Amino acid sequence: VHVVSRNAEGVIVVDGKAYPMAEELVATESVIQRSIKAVAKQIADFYRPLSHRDTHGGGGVAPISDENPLIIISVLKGSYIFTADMVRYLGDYGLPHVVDFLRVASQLLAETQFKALRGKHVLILEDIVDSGKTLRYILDKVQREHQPATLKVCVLADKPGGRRVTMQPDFVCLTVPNKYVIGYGFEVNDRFRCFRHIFTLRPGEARRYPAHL
Amino acid sequence: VHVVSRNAEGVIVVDGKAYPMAEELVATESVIQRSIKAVAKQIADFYRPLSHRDTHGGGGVAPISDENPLIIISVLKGSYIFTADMVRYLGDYGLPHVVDFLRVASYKMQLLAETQFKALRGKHVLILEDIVDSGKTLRYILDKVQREHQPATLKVCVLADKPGGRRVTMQPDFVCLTVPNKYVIGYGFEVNDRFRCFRHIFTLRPGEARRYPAHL
Ligand SMILES: O=c1[nH]cnc2c([C@@H]3N[C@H](COP(=O)(O)O)[C@@H](O)[C@H]3O)c[nH]c12
Ligand SMILES: O=c1[nH]cnc2c([C@@H]3N[C@H](COP(=O)(O)O)[C@@H](O)[C@H]3O)c[nH]c12
Repeated sequence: VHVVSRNAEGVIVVDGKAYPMAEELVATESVIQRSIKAVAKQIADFYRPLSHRDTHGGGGVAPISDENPLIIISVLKGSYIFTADMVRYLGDYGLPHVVDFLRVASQLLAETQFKALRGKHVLILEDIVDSGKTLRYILDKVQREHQPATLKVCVLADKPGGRRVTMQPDFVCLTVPNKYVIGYGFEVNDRFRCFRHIFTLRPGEARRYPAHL
Repeated sequence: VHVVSRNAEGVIVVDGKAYPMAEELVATESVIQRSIKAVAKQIADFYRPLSHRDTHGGGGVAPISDENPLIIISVLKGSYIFTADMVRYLGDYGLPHVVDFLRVASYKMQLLAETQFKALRGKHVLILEDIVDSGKTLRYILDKVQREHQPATLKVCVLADKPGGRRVTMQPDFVCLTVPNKYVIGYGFEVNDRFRCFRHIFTLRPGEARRYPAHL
């Protein structure tokens, strides 16, 4: 049970901690973790029956295994906390997998280092689908460079009211309101990512830290 | 609570799960998490009262704050799970901080991925790293960060210290756990990217080190 209240300044307090930058609470840690673990079970149940290119034993097709694991691509920097939690739940459910990272910014800043993804099942882990443009860019790049057998996306958050292009992730942990979200990886110039809960940001507060880090 | 035992095949079992690649258990999840949170308190207590360059007001110096946070550089890939947990404990203790990433590798050391932060001059910088073993990886990182960013101070926090592996002087400022002089796996520690998702840290059976020879 989380304790959620407001102090005399009208500021949201969760478990004794004040969040003056927040407009509303979206999800507590308990709700977020339960939602991630539920999707981890969906992911493990979906992939464990599948087979793909055998690079351990010299061809042809073999079951997903520790020898030929599911390939996971995590999008830095936003998905790193979500990924750390998800992979541990995937391990709990016994899904063989390995993780590489790509970094994008608003440009590709860092490329994946994995070089044998041809004919492999590949799952992208991303923080949020809002407009859909970021994931359309990533999916196109990953498909053209790696030629995977299949390419799917799991997002922590879906903001369905923000779409500008068609983008429907295969796995969604939580739905967020049509507002700027902060906490659990979600940032304002790298601030707020360490919050264990997700909140909506007070309007105009997205310009609070103008200085480039 | 955790139950650690061996099954009829002599294989380590933790909470009903078998780890046939493991020689010994080093630390359970509960011990690891307790250790990380304790260091988080040390880090917060150490940096909370300090001041450094003010880039928010373009001013001279100002306290560590959300306006001028502690700068954390996390070393990929091994430190990402440790970092995700540490930052949440650092937030619990109210330490203002931001995180960027660098990645290094050996062929001799070379940078695989650079940090994107460009205003670290006169700032307190903390490196988060998975393990100090020989010390060569961190000596390379510290020398590069120091010359290229010219921070006010540069310190290192490691999840693990393998004391007997040292070949160059390197004692991190903060150490969560001490490990035996053996190859460790779990909680970010890998064998060709396998085993990183384990919630516990184990030593590796020596015959398992070359189980996954194919490049990913
Ligand atoms: O509500 C939000 N809070 C915090 N970040 C974002 C983003 C960021 N923009 C990227 C996704 O963009 P989109 O789907 O709009 O192209 C995310 O990876 C985040 O970097 C969109 N919406 C949000
Ligand atoms: O026992 C170990 N288990 C898993 N990885 C390592 C490493 C890796 N080598 C790097 C640092 O080693 P060193 O201090 O010897 O230069 C770590 O960041 C790890 O990625 C050293 N020892 C170990």
